[PDB]
Amino acid sequence: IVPTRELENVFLGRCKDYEITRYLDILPRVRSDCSALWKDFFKAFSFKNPCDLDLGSYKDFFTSAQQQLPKNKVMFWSGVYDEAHDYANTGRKYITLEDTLPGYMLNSLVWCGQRANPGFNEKVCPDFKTCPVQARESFWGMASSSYAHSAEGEVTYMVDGSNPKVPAYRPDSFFGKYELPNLTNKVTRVKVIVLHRLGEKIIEKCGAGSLLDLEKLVKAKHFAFDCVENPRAVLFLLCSDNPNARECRLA
Amino acid sequence: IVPTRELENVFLGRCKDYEITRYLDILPRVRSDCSALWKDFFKAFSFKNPCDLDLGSYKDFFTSAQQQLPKNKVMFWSGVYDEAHDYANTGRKYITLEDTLPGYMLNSLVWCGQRANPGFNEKVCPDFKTCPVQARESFWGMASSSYAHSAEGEVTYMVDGSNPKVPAYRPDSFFGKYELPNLTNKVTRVKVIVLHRLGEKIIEKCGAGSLLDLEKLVKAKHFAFDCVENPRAVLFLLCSDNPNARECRLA
Ligand SMILES: Nc1ncnc2c1ncn2[C@@H]1O[C@H](COP(=O)(O)OP(=O)(O)OC[C@H]2OC[C@H](F)[C@@H]2O)[C@@H](O)[C@H]1O
Ligand SMILES: Nc1ncnc2c1ncn2[C@@H]1O[C@H](COP(=O)(O)OP(=O)(O)OC[C@H]2OC[C@H](F)[C@@H]2O)[C@@H](O)[C@H]1O
Repeated sequence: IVPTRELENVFLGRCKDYEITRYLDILPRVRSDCSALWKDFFKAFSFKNPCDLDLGSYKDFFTSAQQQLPKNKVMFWSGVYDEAHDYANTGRKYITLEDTLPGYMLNSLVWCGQRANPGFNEKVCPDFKTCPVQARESFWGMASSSYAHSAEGEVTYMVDGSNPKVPAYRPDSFFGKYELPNLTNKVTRVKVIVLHRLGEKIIEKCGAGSLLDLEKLVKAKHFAFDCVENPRAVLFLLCSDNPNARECRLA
Repeated sequence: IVPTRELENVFLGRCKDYEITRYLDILPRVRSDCSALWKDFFKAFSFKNPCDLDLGSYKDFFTSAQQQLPKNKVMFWSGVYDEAHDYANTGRKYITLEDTLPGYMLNSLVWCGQRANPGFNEKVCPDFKTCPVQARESFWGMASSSYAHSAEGEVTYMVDGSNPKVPAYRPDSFFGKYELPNLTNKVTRVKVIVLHRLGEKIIEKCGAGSLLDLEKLVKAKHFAFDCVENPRAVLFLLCSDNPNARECRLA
């Protein structure tokens, strides 16, 4: 598994591009400059083994890179990357973690530390499914925590209700692991959206299975709660890509 | 009207980002590296009056930055930015000019030359509707040329059929000015999509008004031709944002 080339340069460019042109009316600017940000990013992991990370290792970075988030516009998701991001619409409808400075810079990149100069490895990185969990999930876990923690108002969660193997809510998804338990008293409610892929067997439903569990969980947190399956706005997205599925017929 | 801060740095960062992470399986990489590209970009307009540009001013730069384009996947649009780009889905379904390197680096930026050091203006740029047409359209017109020119196979064109003021096809839209007339013999056909916004009065149709004109024009070019109005795929898109409009009712 191959590390991202010229990591430092890509990091600093994405960062500059963002600072100056992206989500301008949508997210506030961060306060550290780019080489400030990088410094902290690099320190987290450099000069150690790949597997020598825990959940505190990028604490400082996410401290500098955190942005306050628009009221009611935070979204979360599980097993629906494409559809959740299509529906969120680059910040226009909702904010996803991928829209925030740190999510945007780091999205899709592969890196790791090595003890020998230059402190990081340009040939290879280990699966990470070979590392302890706290390493494996050092970065994106802390990312999700910082994210979830700075959410205010209403939040929305999109899930996949068409999976026999993976339930809609699972307490060891990133959502259940780092996102849900980190929400603060500033959050008032959790709107849930259950995606039911077209053509494919329906598995989870509001008020049953895991979603019954999540419901209870959320209520305990002193949050409101609602849940809907394939609301029209979402339904049409799906259909857009599959306009013949039996679910898409016109009046 | 305010020029983009730190132009150079944004350009170079957007450029590195693309070079290394964007459209990897969709567009080929460019050959010039980034400060090569920037040199040609800068040369084109620096140390001259904003108003001192013609159509050849960024010829070199688009020579360097041009990429060969997927067969049949090239799209054009007029007056439907949002909808066309949604439908194109970041290159997955079609390629828009905005997905190419040059389009991507420069998208949305504001800059202009000045004669006194440092060559360009960091306070203000005149409202280009004060310049001769060839200046006003120096950059994006050339950009559309080089793009249109590099198209092969089938091409698609999306138009707005719901506008009393602006007809669906106009010979002075960038499409009719730089794109259409620059299509080469490698192109075989033009698929046209007429958007009919929901709730709003229908104006143009296939085989009438400017679309009759465009049709004939396209036939003279020895290209095939078809045209549809709100195909389902597109229809659901619109509907996604406006799920109550009469047009959107379910069986
Ligand atoms: N740091 C990360 N952030 C987002 N996605 C990630 C991250 N790391 C890996 N992934 C992908 O997510 C899958 C892991 O499970 P999943 O995506 O099916 O659902 P989870 O609740 O587990 O994570 C997504 C939530 O956490 C934060 C977001 F804002 C969502 O609300 C893997 O296959 C990866 O493609
Ligand atoms: N949201 C936006 N973001 C950035 N620029 C925009 C936006 N909306 C309009 N514009 C600009 O407003 C001017 C008038 O656009 P038009 O829509 O009248 O169609 P044209 O055929 O003249 O030009 C679009 C075609 O040319 C090159 C492509 F391949 C299309 O097939 C355009 O140059 C747009 O860049």
